[PDB]
Parts: sequence; C-alpha cells; structure tokens
Amino acid sequence: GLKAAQKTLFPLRSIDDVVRLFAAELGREEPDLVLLSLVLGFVEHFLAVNRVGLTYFPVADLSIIAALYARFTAQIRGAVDLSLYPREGGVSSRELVKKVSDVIWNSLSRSYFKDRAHIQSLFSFITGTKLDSSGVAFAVVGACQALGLRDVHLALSEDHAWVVFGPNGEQTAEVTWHGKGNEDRRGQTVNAGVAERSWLYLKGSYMRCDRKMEVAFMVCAINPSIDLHTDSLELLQLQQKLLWLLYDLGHLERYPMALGNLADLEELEPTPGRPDPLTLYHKGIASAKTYYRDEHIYPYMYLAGYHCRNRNVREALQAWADTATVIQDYNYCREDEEIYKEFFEVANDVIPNLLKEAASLLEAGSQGSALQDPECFAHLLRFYDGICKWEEGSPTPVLHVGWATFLVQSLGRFEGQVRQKVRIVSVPPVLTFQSEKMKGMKELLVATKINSSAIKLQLTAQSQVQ
Ligand SMILES: N#Cc1ccc(OCCCN2CCC([C@@](O)(c3ccccc3)C3CCCC3)CC2)cc1
Repeated sequence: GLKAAQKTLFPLRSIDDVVRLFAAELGREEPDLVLLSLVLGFVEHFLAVNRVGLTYFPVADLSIIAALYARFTAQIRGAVDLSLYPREGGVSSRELVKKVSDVIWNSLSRSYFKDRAHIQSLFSFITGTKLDSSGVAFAVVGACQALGLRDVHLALSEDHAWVVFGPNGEQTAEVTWHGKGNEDRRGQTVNAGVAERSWLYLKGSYMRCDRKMEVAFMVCAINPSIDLHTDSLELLQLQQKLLWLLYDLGHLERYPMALGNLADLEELEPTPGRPDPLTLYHKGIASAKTYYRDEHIYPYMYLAGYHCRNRNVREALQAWADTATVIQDYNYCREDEEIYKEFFEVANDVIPNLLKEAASLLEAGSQGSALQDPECFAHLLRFYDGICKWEEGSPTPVLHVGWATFLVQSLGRFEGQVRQKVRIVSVPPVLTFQSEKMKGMKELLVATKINSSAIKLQLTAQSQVQ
C-alpha cells in the first residue's frame, strides 16, 4: 500500500526504531522488500553519502518514505501490464520475469561507475537511477513482490545473483550482468554454468532465498563506508543489530556469508553475551556443509582472514588449505576471475607477508612457531595441492611462473628438518596429494636446499630451459 500497520512505526528516529521496523516486517506473512530497502537506502545515504546536518540519526518520516515507495510502485505497475502475462498456478512465466528485468534495466542511467559504493538499494534506484549488479537482481525481486508474484525469489552464488521462479520454484533466469566485458545472458537459465562446474554457479549449490533470506541479503548489502579510511559507526551498529535480529529468528541458518559478515562485525565491536567471532565463522562453515554440500569458498576465507588478522598462522594456513580443498572440485572457467584473484592474493601476497614476519619472530626466538611446525608446512602444501587440482581439466590454466617464485620462497621459510617430518602418503603429520603437479614435486619438498628451477618446472609444466 503501504498498509496502515506498516505505517504506525514512523517516524524512525534511531537505529533501534529501524530494527523495530524490520522486526515488525519479519513477523508478517511477506516482509515488504521495497519498504525495507528504501528505508535502509535512505538511512545509508544520510549516514554515509551525505552527513551534512547530521546530529544523531537521519529521521525517516513517513511522508518521505511513502513518496519514495509510491515512486517505485508507480514505475513498476505502469510499465508491467500483468494482463499480458497470464499466471497459471500462482506462478510466473519466463516472459514476465524478463519484462520486469527489462523495466529495471531500462530505467538505469546509460553511463556510470557500476562499482561505486552505495548504489545497492532501491533508494539509489529511485533517486540516482543507479544500481550495482546484484542490486538489479534484488530490484527485480522487489518489483515482482510489488506486483504480487510470490514465486519470484533471489538466487545467490558467491559472486553473482539471479532469480528463481515458476512451477515449484524450479526455473532460473538471469536478470542482471556479471563482471565486465561478459555479454549478458538476461532471460536465459543458469544450466550451462551449473553443468560446466564453474565456481560462479557453485555446481548448483547456490542459495535459493525465501523472503526472509532476501531481507538478510539487503542487510549484508548495507555499506558503512564513508571513505577509504572511515566507516559510519551508526551503520555498522545498525547492520550488526539487524544481523542479530535475523540470526535469532533463524533466518541466517542457510546463509553462510551473512554469518561471516556478522562475525567480522563482532570482531570489530563485540556484543556482550553473544557468541565469539570464531564460533560464528564455524557456524558459517557448518551452514555451507549442511545446506550447500560444502561447495562454498568464502566460509573458509572468512575464517582464514580472522586468523590472519590475529596472527594465528597455523589456523590461517589450515583454513586456506580448506579453501583449496573446496576449489579443487571445480573447473576454472571464464567468469570465475574473482576467485582466481582471491587465491592469487593469498598465495602471492598474504601468505608471503605472514611467513616473512614469522621468520623475523623465529630469529627473535619465538617458541611454537608455525615455521617449526610440520603441520603448518602440510597446510601450505595442501593449499597448493587444491589449486593445482582445480587447474586439472579446466578450460583455462591457473598457474604460471609468477606463482612459482612465491612458492619457492614460502617453502624456503621452513627449514629442511621441519619439511622432512611431513609424511606424504599415496592413494593407495601425513598428507595425501590429489594433484599430479604436487605428486611429482614430493621429492623436491624435502631437500635442504630447495631446487628452485626444478620446482618452477613442475608447477608451470614448462617443458624446456634456456
Ligand atoms: N583471507 C581472506 C579473505 C578473503 C576474502 C574475504 O571475503 C569476504 C567478503 C566476501 N564477499 C562476497 C561477495 C559479497 C557480495 O558482493 C555478493 C554476494 C553474493 C552475490 C553477489 C555479490 C555482496 C553481498 C551483499 C551485497 C553484495 C560481499 C562479500 C574474506 C577473507
């Protein structure tokens, strides 16, 4: 409408008033996505984009939120004539979904930086005619709800978004773009992507949201950044309380990334009486294991990041090894570049810098160093093993000589007497390698003096020398 009951909480004068609105909406049949996204975008705008005049919290008046809401619903209802797309069965058709997609897409400014902060909400759509990639998918779902299309829902992989709809929720449709320089496939299914076993489509173990998970997504999408080195305390606190509200009601049960985002917020500013960040990261991993066949990479990356920030080197190495153990059962495809970048940065910047400090500290006389622990060496090896296995059978390679230099350097941070204590066992501290690259390397991993050239040859499969 809005409906009279959704209006009684206004004006919203504080973070806790916003939380009350979310709690009210979540206690309804169908939480109103359009309402909730407009409200979050309004409060983010005036807490992060333009704080001129700010004295405590940007008061969200009904009259303002209602006009924005009428702007959206009028644009959608005026442009989508439902009479042209009859619904057999309380479910939508592909043509109708495509039409809603076209409507949102065609409303967007023709040229803008698609990567800016704060263009994720319906507030940005209405006031700036700008949305980021997943923001367009969310807007399509909001628009569908506003039209009464109960069956259309958000689907999320770790780096892309689209919709599901139709008989039993079984149809997929692309509704937004992915990446840059990939021709879009808007209107099509995601079955080619699932079938090629790319990371982008998670071998089909992607999230299929209900309305409550869609609210969780908009909460994760809050962006507290004011600039490069400055976050809004107000938005961090709002995001955190909203995530706890969603947690308590059970709606983060099937959402690993949201649990990782909540753990990150708790690391930054812990809520008394709540679970530790670690407990939360592990719940993230448990959710991925329970609902998505343990096919998600970020639950382990979140955990590794925490361990890396706190210099638990052994635990960070184990969590990164576990990331590699997930990626190994994917094919590296065109459009998976975001995950290559994450692995590249870990291998080639983060781990070398961690091990460099570990080596200084060891010279200083640290006891129980990761560099003296052959289980740490084993995690390092398992990490490279899964990246090598990932590459096997993929339609493009992963490894090149730029990776070999870092490999050699990281191996050399462990003394030969530490490296020799890892037992590498065949199928069909002990480690088994899955990749042919690392199996051929086993001989080289123990020498007192690492044979650098030979390692390079083995990792890149370079056939010849100068
Ligand atoms: N070591 C280490 C490490 C590395 C990366 C890392 O990344 C955590 C952030 C993961 N990132 C996933 C994509 C995600 C997102 O960009 C996204 C998620 C799902 C589909 C599309 C986009 C947003 C979710 C809310 C709005 C979009 C933002 C969070 C953490 C630790």
